Amino acid sequence: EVDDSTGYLTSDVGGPIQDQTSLKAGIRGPTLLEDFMFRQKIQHFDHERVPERAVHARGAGAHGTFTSYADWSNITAASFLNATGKQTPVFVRFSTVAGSRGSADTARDVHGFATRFYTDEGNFDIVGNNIPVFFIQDAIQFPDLIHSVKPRPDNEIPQAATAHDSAWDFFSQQPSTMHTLFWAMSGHGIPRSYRHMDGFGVHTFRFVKDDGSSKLIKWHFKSRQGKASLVWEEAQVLSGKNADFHRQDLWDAIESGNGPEWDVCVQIVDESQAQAFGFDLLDPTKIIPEEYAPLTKLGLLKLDRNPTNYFAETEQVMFQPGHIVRGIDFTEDPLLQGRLFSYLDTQLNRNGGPNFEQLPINMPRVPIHNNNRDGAGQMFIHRNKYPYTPNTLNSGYPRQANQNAGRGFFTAPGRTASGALVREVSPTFNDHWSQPRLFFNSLTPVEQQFLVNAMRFEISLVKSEEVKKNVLTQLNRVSHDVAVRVAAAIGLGAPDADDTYYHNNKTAGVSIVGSGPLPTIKTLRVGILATTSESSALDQAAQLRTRLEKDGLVVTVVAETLREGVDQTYSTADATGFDGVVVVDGAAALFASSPLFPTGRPLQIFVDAYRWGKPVGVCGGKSSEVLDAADVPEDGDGVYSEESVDMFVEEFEKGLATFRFTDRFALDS
Amino acid sequence: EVDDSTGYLTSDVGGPIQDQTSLKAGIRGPTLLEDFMFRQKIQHFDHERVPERAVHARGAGAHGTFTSYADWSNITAASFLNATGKQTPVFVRFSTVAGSRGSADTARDVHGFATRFYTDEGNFDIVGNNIPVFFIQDAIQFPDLIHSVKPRPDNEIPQAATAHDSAWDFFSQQPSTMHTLFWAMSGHGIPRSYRHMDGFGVHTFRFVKDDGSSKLIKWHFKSRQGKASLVWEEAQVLSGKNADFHRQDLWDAIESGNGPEWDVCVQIVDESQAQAFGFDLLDPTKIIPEEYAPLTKLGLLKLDRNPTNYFAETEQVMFQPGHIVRGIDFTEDPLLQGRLFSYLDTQLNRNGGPNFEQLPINMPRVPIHNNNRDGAGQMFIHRNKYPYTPNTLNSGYPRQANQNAGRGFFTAPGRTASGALVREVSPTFNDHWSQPRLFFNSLTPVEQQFLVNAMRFEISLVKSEEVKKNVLTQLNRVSHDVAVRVAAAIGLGAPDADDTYYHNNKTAGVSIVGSGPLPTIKTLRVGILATTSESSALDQAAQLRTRLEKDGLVVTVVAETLREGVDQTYSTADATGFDGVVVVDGAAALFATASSPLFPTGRPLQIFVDAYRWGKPVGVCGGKSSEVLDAADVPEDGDGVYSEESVDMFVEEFEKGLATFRFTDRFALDS
Amino acid sequence: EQVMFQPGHIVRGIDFTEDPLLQGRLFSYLDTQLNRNGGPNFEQLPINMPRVPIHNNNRDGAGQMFIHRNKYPYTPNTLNSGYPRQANQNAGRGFFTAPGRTASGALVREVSPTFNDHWSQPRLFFNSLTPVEQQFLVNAMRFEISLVKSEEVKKNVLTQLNRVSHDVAVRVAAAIGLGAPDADDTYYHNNKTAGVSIVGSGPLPTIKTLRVGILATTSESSALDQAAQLRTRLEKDGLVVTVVAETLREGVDQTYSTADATGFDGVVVVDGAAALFATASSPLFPTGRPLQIFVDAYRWGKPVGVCGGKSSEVLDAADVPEDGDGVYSEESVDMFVEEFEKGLATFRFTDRFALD
Ligand code: HDD
Ligand code: HDD
Ligand SMILES: *[C@@H]1O[C@H](CO)[C@@H](O[C@@H]2O[C@H](CO)[C@@H](O)[C@H](O)[C@H]2NC(C)=O)[C@H](O)[C@H]1NC(C)=O
Ligand SMILES: *[C@@H]1O[C@H](CO)[C@@H](O[C@@H]2O[C@H](CO)[C@@H](O)[C@H](O)[C@H]2NC(C)=O)[C@H](O)[C@H]1NC(C)=O
Ligand SMILES: *[C@@H]1O[C@H](CO)[C@@H](O[C@@H]2O[C@H](CO)[C@@H](O)[C@H](O)[C@H]2NC(C)=O)[C@H](O)[C@H]1NC(C)=O
Ligand SMILES: *[C@@H]1O[C@H](CO)[C@@H](O[C@@H]2O[C@H](CO)[C@@H](O)[C@H](O)[C@H]2NC(C)=O)[C@H](O)[C@H]1NC(C)=O
Ligand SMILES: *[C@@H]1O[C@H](CO)[C@@H](O[C@@H]2O[C@H](CO)[C@@H](O)[C@H](O)[C@H]2NC(C)=O)[C@H](O)[C@H]1NC(C)=O
Ligand SMILES: *[C@@H]1O[C@H](CO)[C@@H](O)[C@H](O)[C@H]1NC(C)=O
Ligand SMILES: [Ca+2]
Repeated sequence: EVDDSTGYLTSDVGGPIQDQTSLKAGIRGPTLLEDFMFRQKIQHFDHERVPERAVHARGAGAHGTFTSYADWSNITAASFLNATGKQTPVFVRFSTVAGSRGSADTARDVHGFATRFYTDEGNFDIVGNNIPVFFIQDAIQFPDLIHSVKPRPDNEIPQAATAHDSAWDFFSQQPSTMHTLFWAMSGHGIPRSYRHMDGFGVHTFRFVKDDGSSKLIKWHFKSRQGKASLVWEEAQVLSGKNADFHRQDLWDAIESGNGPEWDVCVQIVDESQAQAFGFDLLDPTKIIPEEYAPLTKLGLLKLDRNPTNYFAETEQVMFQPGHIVRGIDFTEDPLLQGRLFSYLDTQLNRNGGPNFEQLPINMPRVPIHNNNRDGAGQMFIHRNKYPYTPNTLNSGYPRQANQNAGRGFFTAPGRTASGALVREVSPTFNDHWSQPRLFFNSLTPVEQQFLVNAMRFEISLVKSEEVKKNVLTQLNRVSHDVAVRVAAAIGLGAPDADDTYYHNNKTAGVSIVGSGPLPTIKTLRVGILATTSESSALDQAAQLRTRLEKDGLVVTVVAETLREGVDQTYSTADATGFDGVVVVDGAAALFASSPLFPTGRPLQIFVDAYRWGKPVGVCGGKSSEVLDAADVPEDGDGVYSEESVDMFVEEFEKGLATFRFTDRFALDS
Repeated sequence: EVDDSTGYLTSDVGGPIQDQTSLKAGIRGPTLLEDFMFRQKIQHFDHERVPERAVHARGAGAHGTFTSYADWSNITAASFLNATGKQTPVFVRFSTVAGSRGSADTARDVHGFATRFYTDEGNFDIVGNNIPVFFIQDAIQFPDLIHSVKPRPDNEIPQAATAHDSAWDFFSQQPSTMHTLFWAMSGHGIPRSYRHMDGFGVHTFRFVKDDGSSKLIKWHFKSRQGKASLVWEEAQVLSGKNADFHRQDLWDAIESGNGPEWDVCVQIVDESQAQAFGFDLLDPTKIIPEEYAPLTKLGLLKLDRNPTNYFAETEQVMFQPGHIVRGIDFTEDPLLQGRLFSYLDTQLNRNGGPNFEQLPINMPRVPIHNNNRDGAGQMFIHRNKYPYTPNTLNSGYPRQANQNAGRGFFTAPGRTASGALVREVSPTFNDHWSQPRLFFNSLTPVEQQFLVNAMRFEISLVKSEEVKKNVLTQLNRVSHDVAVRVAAAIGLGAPDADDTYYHNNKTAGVSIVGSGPLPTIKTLRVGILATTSESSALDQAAQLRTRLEKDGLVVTVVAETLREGVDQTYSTADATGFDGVVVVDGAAALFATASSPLFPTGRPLQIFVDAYRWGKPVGVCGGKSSEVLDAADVPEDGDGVYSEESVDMFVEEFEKGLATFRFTDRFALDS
Repeated sequence: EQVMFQPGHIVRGIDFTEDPLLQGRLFSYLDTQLNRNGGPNFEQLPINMPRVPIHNNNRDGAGQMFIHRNKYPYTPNTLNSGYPRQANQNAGRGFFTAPGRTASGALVREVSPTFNDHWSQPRLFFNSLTPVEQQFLVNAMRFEISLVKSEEVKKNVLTQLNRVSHDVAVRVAAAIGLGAPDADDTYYHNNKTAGVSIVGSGPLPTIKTLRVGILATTSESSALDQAAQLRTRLEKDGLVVTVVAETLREGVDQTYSTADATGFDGVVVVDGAAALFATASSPLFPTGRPLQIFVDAYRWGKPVGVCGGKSSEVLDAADVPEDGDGVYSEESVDMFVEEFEKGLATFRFTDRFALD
């Protein structure tokens, strides 16, 4: 870390200098080439940018730690997992997928959840998503997926969105994508925060024990903050009002001592069970339903420290699935296999040089011993002048590490191969439709409506008639009902039911809206709509504040202008900034124009909050009546009307836990 | 151009190949290192991105042409300007300033307007903004301005916005910024499209004649589509609903044969007049008011062709003020001076190598003769095997070009220097406040309110009390009234009036809302809110369509679901998508506690009410039209509100509202 | 400088094998061009471009020189009618892996036992060289091993050499003053193979472009006339001729100052220059240079000769044996060339090199 809280400005080589005026040939003359102060400064500036990540360009990171719950030697040789209470430092970066680095956090997308464990046996990365399955079955297809999903190559439109022809052309032609597509079209596409989503490794990996035996595994990072998601119409506004929402949220949660947590869990099954669940475990488009393999809690992951310099830490972190440790191994998942190549190659693009692992954020916490040399930006000075193997002149050091010496990584010895070299897809990968259906069946009826609505939204933006038809064809193979309801919005006849893959199986744990109340409401945001006219209004506010802040909530008092007790103005305020909204009684005048905010804003905030399914309430005497003026039903679920401050809070806090009031949304017929 | 409409897939060296399945050791086996089809394709993918521009990362471009109105030999030796009707190909890129790639078009920012003329005497670049003055007086300060304005370096927040502590800390400590700050806080910060804004060179340059004499100049690109801007509350929504608004607009205008146009104009003054206007002309924080130097129309710029590949053309274009031609020269503007270094250096970052001028979009349209050799990505094979001067072995070729031979570029010979080498600011640069005031005085009273409101918005998001006070201090030096009104929103006492720079001077042409109606309404967007219940509703729509489309407008018919005659659904619709909004009579049911599973609650009315509140021409067309408005709470008699039965008379009335564009009577003023 | 080769640059008709060296190469040559070119579009350099059209979905990258018309660069698409099409064995003449190729067993980081004989083939190679060639090889090894500072390393080198040939180990060990270890005959044998010998591959099939230096002088007017006549003959047979003298002038290509034996395949002294080869010095070239060139040429095994009357005697002064193989003594210009040209074809006269 470099401290600049005191001292005189120096060049990068420590020579004291100024940087405020150019060296000129006369007070009104031209600038001089010999002005080294100018050029060193501007050169640095001109070269500040690096290429954004090819995918997941928009994201944010935090430091934390992982704690093991046990000695897991019975399932894996992995050292960071070899003792109860063992702590390993971590760094995590969350992201969206499609958008470039300045795009909104709250676009509809799949989300990245990438974790580095700086273990005492090397860095170990789990590079996953908030959705357990992926669009495609072979890495070689990744540029096709990503080209079709990103903006059109002629005009670069649209940013951060699947709502255009190419995306759906691809989805409709590459049916493997149905499963992920359904997830992304659910609320999983628009989480309330990084903290309210899970992480998944997606691929099956292997645990490997010192004796050489292997089990097949799936990583799950379960959120201890519960699952929550925005509603579309809300997300769209939020993208404009606050592109930085998710990163703001994570930053704040950590500043206030509410670091988010996850249980790091696995599903463990046998090599013999590769095809025992009615799909191939090498297929990254499938889940093992919890019904057939329960989760084992391995340890706790917690984030509790923000970075100091975003660029130096978050922007420069370079994850790789290739960062593997003794005790884990890969599987023959053709998607995973390709990823191994990509992540090592791409860092050359980003770093401009081969020494990227020497950046502080990428360095390990243990010594490095190898014969890698030179390259641009070489930061070490190697003492071993015989960097070859085998050597005698350095006494055969460094020594080869493997299964039986030096705790080397080793491939699971059980793994075997047979048959011809082929560029052909396994027939076992052919069912693209059942699991999407399983997924859809497992959502609450409102969740289903939302998903249909998300699909109606996007497909209606697809200009091409032929593509729309091909979309309906694919959707229909998952559910006729879905096809029918989606088709209705774009004015086409859904094709005739095809029941090859229809079924009524459900799975637990994939639903957001059906996952019951939040286990905590700490850090949720409450907006209090007040006024500077009635002296009573601000007193009501102040009292609500003390009560609510006591329960870990984040409170904002809104008024026409700022002053003691007021956090922000009606001008800068919006419903998307709050998880629940409270009008204090004394502000009724405002809800029934001003040069200090746009017309109708105070009521707009409240009405929006209500329509998006948020806990809304009026606190005070004439509360009975402020609602009929607002057109909000007094008896309605999650609408709160009370005089007793202590009782209002108590009631409201139950609404914040329910989080979304789903009775306010129309269903199909 | 590379065609891929037919054929089999090939590697980059032309070997026919496949790219859909990896090569595996057995059908359920691991992928093989020897799979070159895989690796070549993924390597390419892994290396697609290049660093975004250090500033102006978010932008869009188009191809067009420039036509000269005359032989301008009397003022400049510049060849692209030497004949009536002379045609030079151009490429233009517009942009914001602070946002990264992917940030919304409709953030509040200064805007870039960068023009390449591919002249028959070399490439000539005018790299300017939609605002005629800049924040700072010395290029060496650029990183300070930019650091403070971009996201905070600890958490990278907020994207594309000056609404945070550091920016205002900077503005308040660096008063030179007041002028540009006022412009950015006006509607100039949020133009309706790239087409509805002007371009300015900002700096004073020199025109130079073959005899060696020079005049001082200022470039102005005046928009033939007129000036128009969004209102804040609308821009915020738009940023979410359509980050791509400006680029979609420009793309569309060009596809439909409505290429935007600008008059390329200059102010021309004498070297003797450097300090004759009460400010130094080397100061990029000042304008020459039109009152003291009228504009001369030099020629016409028109954009009429979209690029084929965005990355290859728009992303790769690399502008440079250093791209100068015979007939123009620089001035000692310490901001311009530094720019010269930066734009050449930064392309190394962006291109990763020194041969960036060899990219098709950066190539000139004339031959190249010099001794530059090698470098990564060298695309030429040079025949001259004696690339030094002086040589005899290539008969002294290429020959030196200068004033008197080969039509060489040459520095204005009049230019002189004297005094000491100094890192000192000229005292003539010291008035940071008069011109901002001049600018403010020149805006309509509503425009002034909007500007106060923009400042109220931002300053209220500045967390630090001290910084807020210093902002008020600076604002006060421009106008006590402004300070008072702004201070009111953040609950502080404006400091006591300081009249050193107060005055009542006005200047013409800087006002948007006061620039009268638009000269054309072609390409403006009209949304027609209909329904699929009443068969009458869609028929009303269809008839409005034929009538409105005939006048060059872009028409969207909105209903619950899609079908013949319906362009989009209520679900995907929003007021920000339209310049005016029309409800057809037969849809009254939808605007009256009714809900649908096909769109969010209250959407149809929300669109209309939004349109009205943002100052747009709104109307109901049909019989019961009188009554649909009272339900909507929109005043029937109000300016730009339209109520008629006669389709022909409705259009005629509505089209007048579109030209007025914004109805300013709906916005509250201070007291 | 910019040409960038790749074994991955393969065509329909050829395929790789499971050679663990070849396999790795495939990765390395694609990766390294990123280093050299600084960017992913190296195949767009003129020298690396193919002569046929390119159809694929690769896009962007720094230094992108194309402007692609296909705005749907993904597969599968319908929006560009499923183009470009997949090419394979049965369509579009696609590359394809040999279908016979199969795999079996475990994933292993182990060396095949079939790779374990490191010594027979070197021996085969050595046995197939002429005895002088063998001496030269021993001598190269003597040269290098004696520059190896470490005693232990020298011993380990002898160990390995010995396993190929005890003779070789003994001869090499002689120069570095160590005892070769005891014969180990596991891989010894007397098999020979054809075509791996240079010195034993008989005369050259052509002598066109070989370089002949003619050592003359500007004192005797006769010397330059002899030269000029040798030139016309020799140049007629496609040789490249350099006439060397003290200074330049018409008919002289280079000076003794800039001249050296390494610059010539054979060397001829014209009779009229005898004075130069006999304690005589000049400020125009270093002491002894003219003779040094000749003596060097002879000692390196090159065809050397004197052309003229007093040719019999210039050699005894030079200490070059008149009767020696590839030494040429004649008065008749036509018969000198004819004899010399045979020496040029033999190229190296191996009888001048001592054996063990
Ligand atoms: C072979 C191509 C390829 C394929 C099939 C995938 N990825 Fe990837 N991924 C990349 C190639 C890639 C990359 C282009 O190499 C990136 C971009 C920046 C980087 O360092 O790696 C990357 C970025 C990246 C990031 C951002 C890391 C960060 O925050 O810096 C995450 C979280 C993932 N990926 C996760 C996945 C998951 C869960 C996949 C499905 C199993 C997946 N990727 C398939
Ligand atoms: C000393 C540094 C410096 C200063 C004082 C300025 N600029 Fe700049 N500008 C750059 C350094 C720079 C740059 C970093 O070199 C850029 C970024 C990307 C590029 O190629 O050049 C650039 C980009 C850039 C672009 C984008 C062109 C495109 O679309 O590719 C425009 C329109 C401008 N500038 C205009 C201006 C104006 C009107 C200025 C005030 C008079 C100005 N710049 C001051
Ligand atoms: C591997 O060892 C761990 C270490 O205790 C086992 O975890 C415990 O399992 C028993 C049930 O078998 C429970 O009563 C404990 O509460 C578990 N503790 C924890 C922290 O999980 C684990 O079961 C063993 N697994 C196998 C496959 O042998
Ligand atoms: C858990 O973690 C580390 C894995 O390296 C182990 O501690 C190491 O143990 C070996 C002894 O075999 C030492 O040579 C290393 O130097 C130790 N390293 C550190 C960092 O302490 C430990 O053995 C493992 N525990 C179990 C129960 O397997
Ligand atoms: C729906 O659920 C049933 C019940 O588990 C599944 O049928 C079983 O599948 C497993 C795995 O293939 C088999 O071992 C059993 O023989 C089946 N059991 C019974 C009781 O029928 C079925 O596979 C599921 N279908 C889908 C499409 O998910
Ligand atoms: C430079 O020459 C041009 C060439 O015509 C002059 O422009 C015209 O000026 C005349 C006479 O005042 C006007 O009637 C026209 O409006 C101009 N024509 C066009 C097409 O612009 C210009 O005035 C000359 N300027 C100077 C300083 O000599
Ligand atoms: C306008 O500019 C063009 C470009 O310089 C001039 O045409 C050139 O004239 C020179 C002679 O001075 C010729 O050698 C070139 O062949 C011409 N260039 C081209 C591209 O054709 C033209 O003469 C200029 N007109 C005036 C009035 O100066
Ligand atoms: C204001 O305008 C008048 C007339 O243009 C001019 O004389 C005066 O100097 C101006 N003063 C300032 C401060 O702009
Ligand atoms: Ca580079």
